[PDB]
Amino acid sequence: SQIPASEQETLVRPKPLLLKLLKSVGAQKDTYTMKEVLFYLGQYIMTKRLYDEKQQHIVYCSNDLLGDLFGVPSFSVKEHRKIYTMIYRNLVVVN
Ligand SMILES: CCOc1cccc(CN2[C@@H](C)[C@@H](N)[C@H](c3cccc(Cl)c3F)[C@]23C(=O)Nc2cc(Cl)ccc23)c1
Repeated sequence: SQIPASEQETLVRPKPLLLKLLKSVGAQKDTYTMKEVLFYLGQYIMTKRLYDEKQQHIVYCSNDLLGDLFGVPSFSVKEHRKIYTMIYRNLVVVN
């Protein structure tokens, strides 16, 4: 476990661009837990096929909404701390 369970439950308000990404996969509301935000971003990556099927551990997000939010062309899905950092820049923490 890389991310503490307490941190996973953190209530957050996504900024407009991340909120557009979430709404595109049916996420209706304005506040979530990070766990829920991570779930929906998971659905987004799977729905848009943002990976090589032979090498599924790397997400490629260049020229996509996700890369505009994250500020990277790609990233490893193993590095959870860096993924949390990139998500934190696109939201306001509530609690
Ligand atoms: C058939 C294709 O399958 C996939 C291909 C690539 C990615 C995924 C979705 N992944 C899985 C690999 C989870 N282990 C990974 C994950 C889960 C919890 C926390 C973090 Cl920090 C985390 F990274 C997660 C997820 O569930 N949400 C999410 C959001 C982002 Cl932005 C990046 C990665 C992920 C599925």
